[PDB]
Amino acid sequence: TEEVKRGNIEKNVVATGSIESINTVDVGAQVSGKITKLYVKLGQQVKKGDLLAEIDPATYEADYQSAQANLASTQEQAQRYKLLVADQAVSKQQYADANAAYLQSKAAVEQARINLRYTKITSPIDGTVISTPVSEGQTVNSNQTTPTIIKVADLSKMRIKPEISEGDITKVKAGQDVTFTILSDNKTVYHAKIDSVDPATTTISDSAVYYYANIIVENPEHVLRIGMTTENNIKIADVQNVLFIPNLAVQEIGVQNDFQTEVKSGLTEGEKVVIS
Amino acid sequence: TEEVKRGNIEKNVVATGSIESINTVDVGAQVSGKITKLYVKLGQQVKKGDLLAEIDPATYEADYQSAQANLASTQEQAQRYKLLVADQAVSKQQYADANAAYLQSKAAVEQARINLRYTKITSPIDGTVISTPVSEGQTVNSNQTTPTIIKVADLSKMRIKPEISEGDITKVKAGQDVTFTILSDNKTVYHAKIDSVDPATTTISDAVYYYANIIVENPEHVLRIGMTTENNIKIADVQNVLFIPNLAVQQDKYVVEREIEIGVQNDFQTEVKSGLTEGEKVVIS
Amino acid sequence: TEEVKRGNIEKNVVATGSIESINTVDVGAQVSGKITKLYVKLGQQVKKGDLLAEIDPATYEADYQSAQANLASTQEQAQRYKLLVADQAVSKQQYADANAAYLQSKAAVEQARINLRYTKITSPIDGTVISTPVSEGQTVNSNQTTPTIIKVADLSKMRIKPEISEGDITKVKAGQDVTFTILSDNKTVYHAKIDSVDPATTTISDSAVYYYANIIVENPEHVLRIGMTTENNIKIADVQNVLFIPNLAVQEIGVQNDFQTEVKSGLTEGEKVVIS
Amino acid sequence: TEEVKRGNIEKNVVATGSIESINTVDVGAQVSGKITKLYVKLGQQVKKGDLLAEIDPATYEADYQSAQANLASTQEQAQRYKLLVADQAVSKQQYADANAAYLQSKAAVEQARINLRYTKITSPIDGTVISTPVSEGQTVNSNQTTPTIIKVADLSKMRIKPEISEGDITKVKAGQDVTFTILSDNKTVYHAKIDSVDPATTTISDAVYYYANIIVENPEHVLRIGMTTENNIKIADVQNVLFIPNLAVQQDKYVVEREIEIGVQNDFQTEVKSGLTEGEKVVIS
Amino acid sequence: TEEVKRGNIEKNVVATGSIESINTVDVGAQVSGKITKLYVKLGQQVKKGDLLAEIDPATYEADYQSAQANLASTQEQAQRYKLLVADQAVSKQQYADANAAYLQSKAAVEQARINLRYTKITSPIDGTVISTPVSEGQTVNSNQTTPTIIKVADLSKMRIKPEISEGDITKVKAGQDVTFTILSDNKTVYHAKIDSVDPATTTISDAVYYYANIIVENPEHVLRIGMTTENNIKIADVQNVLFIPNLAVQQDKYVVEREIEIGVQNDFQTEVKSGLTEGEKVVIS
Amino acid sequence: TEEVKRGNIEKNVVATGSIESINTVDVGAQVSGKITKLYVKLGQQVKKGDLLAEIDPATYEADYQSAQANLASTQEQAQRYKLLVADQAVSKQQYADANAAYLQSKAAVEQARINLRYTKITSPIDGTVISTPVSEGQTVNSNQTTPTIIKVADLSKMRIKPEISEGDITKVKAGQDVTFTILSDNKTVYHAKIDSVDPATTTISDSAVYYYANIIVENPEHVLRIGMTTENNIKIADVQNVLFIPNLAVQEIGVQNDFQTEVKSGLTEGEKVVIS
Repeated sequence: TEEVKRGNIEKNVVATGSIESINTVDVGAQVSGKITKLYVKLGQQVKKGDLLAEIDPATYEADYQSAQANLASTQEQAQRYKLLVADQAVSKQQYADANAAYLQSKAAVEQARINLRYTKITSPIDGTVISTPVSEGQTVNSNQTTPTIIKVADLSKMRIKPEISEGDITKVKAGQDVTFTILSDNKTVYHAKIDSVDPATTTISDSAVYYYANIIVENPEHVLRIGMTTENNIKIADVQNVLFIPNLAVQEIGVQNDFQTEVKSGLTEGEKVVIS
Repeated sequence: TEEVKRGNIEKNVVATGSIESINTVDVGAQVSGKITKLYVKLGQQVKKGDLLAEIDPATYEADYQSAQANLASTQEQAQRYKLLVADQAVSKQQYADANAAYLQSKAAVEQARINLRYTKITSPIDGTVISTPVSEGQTVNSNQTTPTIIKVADLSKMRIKPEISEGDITKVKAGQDVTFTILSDNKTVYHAKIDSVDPATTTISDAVYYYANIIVENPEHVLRIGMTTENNIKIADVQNVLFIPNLAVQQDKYVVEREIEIGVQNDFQTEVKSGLTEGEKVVIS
Repeated sequence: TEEVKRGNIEKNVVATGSIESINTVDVGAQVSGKITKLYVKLGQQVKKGDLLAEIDPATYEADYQSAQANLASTQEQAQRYKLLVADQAVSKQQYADANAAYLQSKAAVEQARINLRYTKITSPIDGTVISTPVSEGQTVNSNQTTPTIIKVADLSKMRIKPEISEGDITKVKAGQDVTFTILSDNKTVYHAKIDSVDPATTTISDSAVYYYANIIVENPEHVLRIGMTTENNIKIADVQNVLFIPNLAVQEIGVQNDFQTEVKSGLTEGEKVVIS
Repeated sequence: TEEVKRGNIEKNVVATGSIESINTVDVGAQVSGKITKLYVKLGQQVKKGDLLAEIDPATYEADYQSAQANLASTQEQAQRYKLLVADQAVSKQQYADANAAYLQSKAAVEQARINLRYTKITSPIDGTVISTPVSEGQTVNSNQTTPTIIKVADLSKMRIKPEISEGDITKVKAGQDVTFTILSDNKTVYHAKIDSVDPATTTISDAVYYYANIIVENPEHVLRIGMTTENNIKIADVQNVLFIPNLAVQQDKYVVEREIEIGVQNDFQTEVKSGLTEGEKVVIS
Repeated sequence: TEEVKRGNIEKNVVATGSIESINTVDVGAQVSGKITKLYVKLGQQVKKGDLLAEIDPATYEADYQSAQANLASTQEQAQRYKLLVADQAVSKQQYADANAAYLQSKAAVEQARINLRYTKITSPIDGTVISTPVSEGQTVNSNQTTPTIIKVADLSKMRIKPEISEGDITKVKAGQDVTFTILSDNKTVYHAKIDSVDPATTTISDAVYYYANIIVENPEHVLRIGMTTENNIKIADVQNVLFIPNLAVQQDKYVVEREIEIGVQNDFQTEVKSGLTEGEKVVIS
Repeated sequence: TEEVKRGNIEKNVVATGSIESINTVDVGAQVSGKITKLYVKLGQQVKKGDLLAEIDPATYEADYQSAQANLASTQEQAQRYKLLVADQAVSKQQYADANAAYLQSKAAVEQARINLRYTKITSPIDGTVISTPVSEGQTVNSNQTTPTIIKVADLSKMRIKPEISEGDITKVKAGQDVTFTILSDNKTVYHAKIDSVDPATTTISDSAVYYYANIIVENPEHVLRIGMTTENNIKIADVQNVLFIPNLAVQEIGVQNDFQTEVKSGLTEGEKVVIS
């Protein structure tokens, strides 16, 4: 039920997208020691650096006392020899060692002040709380296994990850128009564009070889989510306006797709089919 | 095979809930060294901070002696120079170092006093004892793998985790009325509401699912915790529009006729949009 | 071949018990360093704290010399200034520092004396030796992986663990009479009582959901053992003395069991069946 | 089809024995650092403590120099004040500190001398070399994973481990006569006795089994170690009662007749209790 | 069915190539502590040493203050005693210790300056960014598990890894002409040469295979890296001897006749040794 | 088609050999810290100790400065008191402490000189490079997981590992003549002898029980390789010259092999068969 010409070729490829958030981060600090006060739940919206947080801060407060006293000393000291030499009382060598003990005891102050700034947790981006692995009583411990402790990420702006593959990868470039949809609200179709390839076999990012090729786009509302899978198709050609042979020239010039080719050379219209 | 005056549907979805306790925590300390005295058996009711607990406290008592002597010294010292300068005997610089040794030896006292407060265990909430992995003779050790040592949690108030999924997730919101029940006492049905979604694929909390927790108070023992439940969740309720027992079945198209508009159904007992008035030519079979 | 009344209902449930010892502990110390002398085998009866034991004690003896000399010093010292001031010879500040070096050198003595008490092993209960993972030549090492080194536990008093399940758990309470038996001596049947539930899905203690419910009881002789599995049944009801309808009232009032119900309301006797 | 005067049964059980060496040990030291000289190849006969061995000893020789100088000092010192006071020159308090520095610097000498004695390897028993996991160039390292480095064990005297099981375990005791054989030399049969049970499910030492070891001297090479054996174990022996080739087969009940009493059999050649006298009407088929 | 004058064969073998980049490296430093500023996204072209990078540098700046003061001191000091002795004021032994404190405090300055140079990341080659495992908030930590943190490598010049195997390995040497192609652009065929064997079972680099790498310049993006290729490798080429389309098929024996001598074939189009002259009685079918 | 006598029995056993190199070693040092310069590729021939190597040597050069200055000091010092006492100027106790600081500062010199000798890598045998796991940029790190970093071994002299088994192990001794071949060049057959058993179930070296029994032999050229598998057969008997009954004496005296026995007692020749 077909004949000649037009210009509606759409070549497409299709793979299936695992969808994602644009960023996304796990958080637990260089400290050890059990925790005390936990500030969030499930899926809170959180703006920058917040309160999460807090391992018991106890011995770090200790070490603050100890380096702030031994700083009050050296401070008074070289503040006093800051007024000798300025007469010419004692030396220019007794100044070097009063400054040394000062600077050294200020350093060692900003140090254990840091290890207190550790004990306080902070969210590394304004975002939303995915996970909360970790609990008010929880005797965490670092050393060599960072813990994480809160997971959080950004869900306006999401980005989908089309497990595309080894064959069709000489094509799929950037900026190709794509459409895709879910599995959750079939009457929709989302369009976007394709935004970047990888150049990385998605084993190699984070038998059976895929090459992601991310597409981003803003989720307003909270509609989408994150684990989700999508079905997606990606125009790898578009000639508006040449010549179309509903398929079979089988038992010249391309390309064929899907089974519905495409006349370039020469020719022109008017013509035939195959039947049968 | 007519109307329903105007009528009343329940769309529901259903998934299967792994049930849970509201909170729940594992406990074992920053210390190492073997233990000595263990205070609970599973399924003890425990109120706050209690006695669990206790790794052998031996070398931590040592370090208490050693920092409390070296504190008795500096305390006497700068308590003595606290009465010089207040004459004007010795200086204002020999005070700085008597205070330094004091503060420093008080600090290092609160430190090893802390590492004794570690050795003593405490329960991070008033609750009940799930597990007791760990035993009177047991030569535990921290460093880099925290142990836990007691698990304990709260079982009045429980919360169930309906492994719901990728399809139906555009719906299920919060505050939806839900009912569910177990596998253990079939003549029951518990109602509750739905209390929160996640926004998190339940791999990503802790084949694609998205939990959506529902809480509610367990009085008595009754429920438990490992349990699974079967649960169904009203994703619509129109009290009072028009009901076509299903088929006008398809660019959807709808036999007797006219055509209609549509939606929605469930379990296969579709709903009208115009339609259609009352009585009409009812379409079957 | 049946009619009315009585009072022999036994509802029962049944699951299969993995049997156990009441306690049970693994043992290897905070030390490192290879071992030397090992005192037990296979399944010895052992009473408290014994000799197991002993990593090579060598450098810990070293550190005993070193802190016991530096203690002989301070001891002589402040024993000598314990007799000044008691005249009024030297000061009250030279006493503080002689006591300090004393206390400090006694502390540091009880410390490396402890690290020698480590090197000696001890059994944390009068019991019996399950396992002996670990051998006269064996270059063990702690740090962050405790070793264990002997396993030992108590086998008078055993306790069985009936993998019971998600359905029948609204019933099975405590104090229910139970019977169970093995797989090794079929002409027996052991009775006991049920002694505690858990409230813990036996994944959660130490697809497919079970809830243990321990039952203890004394193994005299050594007959039972430990790995064993048992088959067990647990009276979750007993009405002595109401009304019994050999089953089928199918195509009122309960409960039914197994297929052999149970008349409450109203009624009385004399009556029928089903046939057919 | 009569009696057996009085007769002689063997009940047996049978399981399959994984065979073993009596002892057996893995060896690699508290040290780190690469190695240098390796003294054995597998299947060397070795007698006690030998030369294995040797991680590069380099920095441990360093720490020997450094603690042996600082010992030469304190030795000369308090050897000198060992001749004051014995006049009455200098004090009784300057002796305390010369002794302290002495003892302390002898201690710290026996310490780094020890960490040299580590660097040298030694075989924890006179025996034979199973394995040699570890090589002349091999940059080993301890800390928290002890290495092993040579495995060695004793192969005169071996001991076989009959994966026996949950049923038959109420029987099999110690001192039962056993026979077993391999898979490698079928015309043999080795007898021994059974020497110990366990009381330990062979998951729990190191589908339910309970080992029950049997030892015996391997002279020559002959046996080996990975081997499996097939073994059978007399759990009864009545020399001299009455034997009914099996069936009176069932509340057990026993055809010709009369009835009997019973037990026991094996492999299906049952035994009488009364019974039954001599000759009788033999029941078959 | 005759001769080939003298004729021209291609034996080939074939295996399937996993393709690769020439180099390729993972990068994350000796430091610990969380990060702060991250400079790249995957698939950035990067030239040498760049900005990646940066764990929070905080306490390393601290230790810079502390060792640069204690250096200002000793510098002034021995700069002052650099002008004694050059009179002859104080000694030649008070110089030794002023130099010692100097050198020692310069050393400990280059040390903590180093641990700041750590905190800054750098790309170990001019190349392109594969991976970016690691994120602006990410609380990394070293010690004993190096992290990596960026992966990057070189994609002009790629090299393909033909999982070739245990049989054909006595052949395939180096410098053999090869052709191969993908799975993604079938109208192509890439030729190259073979550039090296391994001598290493490709389990042992990083069912038995032996890689045998072939390199060649990827200009443009075109290829990629995960890819598989299908590749065939001329293990013989006699231009110009005699060709018997196969069968004289067997102590091998060769119908029409006479007999021949033989080899070799492929895919089943065998070759003569005498044979046989021209024309002859061609054997079929 | 057979009769009596001779002396061509060959009993043989057969198993399949995984072949190997005689030695073989993995190499990466006690250091940490990233690397810098890497000297080899794929399969280089390398003679002893070479250049491989080199983690960035930076802070180890630091610690060389620091202990070589503090050595220049003590060296000058006790070189100066080496000329007192030799008059009789200052004491015999001030010498002890000048020597102490000297020896101690020489020790501490050979120490950080060692930690520089670490940073330089060296091949633990003249051989060939199997593997090169590890790369110019590679931020390696030891502590508790040695890295390895180059793998290298010897491929003249190879040694094959005949997964032989639990049955036939009462036989296979040493010095038995063996032949074997590959899978890669069928027209060959290599002979060798058998050179050692193990006494070790090849799980136990480095359901289903094998016992290796190595055979070595020189690979000249580079022909063999290493991953390879071989098929091998091993004469466990050879009587040249007794009496041979093509098999079946079935429905005396052995042994039988394969199905082609072997007359000892008594007898003599001339005789029969089985047919049928």
